Amino acid sequence: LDPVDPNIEPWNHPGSQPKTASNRAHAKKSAYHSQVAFITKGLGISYGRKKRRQRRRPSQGGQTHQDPIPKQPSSQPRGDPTGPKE
Repeated sequence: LDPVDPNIEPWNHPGSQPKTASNRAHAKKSAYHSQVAFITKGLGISYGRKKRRQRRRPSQGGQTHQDPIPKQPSSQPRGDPTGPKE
């Protein structure tokens, strides 16, 4: 764990599943503030998060983040074609 930053940097949504949630709407948010398998296991449940564990809040690249840029897509509507976020 905590290799580069998270385990595999799974902070990238298709903009058509975790955002649309019509395809699932349950395991995505799974009642744990989301965060997926990032720098620590538990998925931000309560191991002792630090918020800056991403070290790339202002960095995306058509990544479609969730905790670092929940304010806006800032990459889907003007970068990678996620789905309906264009």
